[PDB]
Amino acid sequence: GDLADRFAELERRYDARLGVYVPATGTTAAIEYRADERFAFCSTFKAPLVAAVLHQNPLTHLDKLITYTSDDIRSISPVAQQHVQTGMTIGQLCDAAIRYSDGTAANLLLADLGGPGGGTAAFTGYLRSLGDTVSRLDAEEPELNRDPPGDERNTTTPHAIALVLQQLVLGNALPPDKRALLTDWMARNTTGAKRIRAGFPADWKVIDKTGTGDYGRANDIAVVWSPTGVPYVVAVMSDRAGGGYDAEPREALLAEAATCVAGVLA
Ligand SMILES: *C(=O)/C=C/N[C@@H](C(=O)O)C(C)(C)S(=O)O
Repeated sequence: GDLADRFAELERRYDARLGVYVPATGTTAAIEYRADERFAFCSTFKAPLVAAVLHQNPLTHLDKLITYTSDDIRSISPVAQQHVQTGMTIGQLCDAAIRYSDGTAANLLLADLGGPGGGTAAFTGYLRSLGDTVSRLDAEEPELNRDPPGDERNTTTPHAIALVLQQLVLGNALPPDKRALLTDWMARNTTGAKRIRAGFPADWKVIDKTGTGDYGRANDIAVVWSPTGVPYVVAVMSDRAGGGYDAEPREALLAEAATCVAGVLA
């Protein structure tokens, strides 16, 4: 048969555009579907953002206390809005940014990278350093989730983001100790149970970072491990450009796409 047909059938059924990339491995071919089309990052950028902060600092930096006010809560911040009085360490912010997709935490981590545009230029530079000539981040939370479909700002490609995550989690872009921190935060993500996780059998490990936004945007990037401990990177991205800015994102589309991918990999 042809996996591409079955992805196209998902697009028809969900009235959505779907993007998939699984890098080839020692024993498997790549899986690609619209893998070089652009899709908005949404909150999926927070995994490589945490990697950028890790990369650029000794681990003692994770204890640096960042202070902020209620006026800094400008996006959905489940953790940060309950710590305005005490503030949050860079480590706590990393934790929140990944595991709770904390917007304010992401904005504070961007500010930590520093430079023009509140850290957005710095973030894009980190991606360039990892060989990503495609992806760009141009806005903070929450604006980065809400560009129209035709806007290249704040976009990546399944192919590009997959190769970034491969390096970070399974490669040598980070030293082992920084890598383990990123891996753990993603492994204990709380937002992802209905996406790639829901497409893989329960004896597979899944670590992930979700993203959600306007025009029906639903993304998930994961690293999965087979029951024998063989790893693969899975990037799935979707949107519904024809359904209006308020089109409903479809978690089940990512879960079904992931099921298709598990069938190939198992
Ligand atoms: C991260 O992926 C997304 C954060 N926020 C978005 C979401 O759908 O959760 C929005 C579009 C609501 S954000 O307020 O722009």
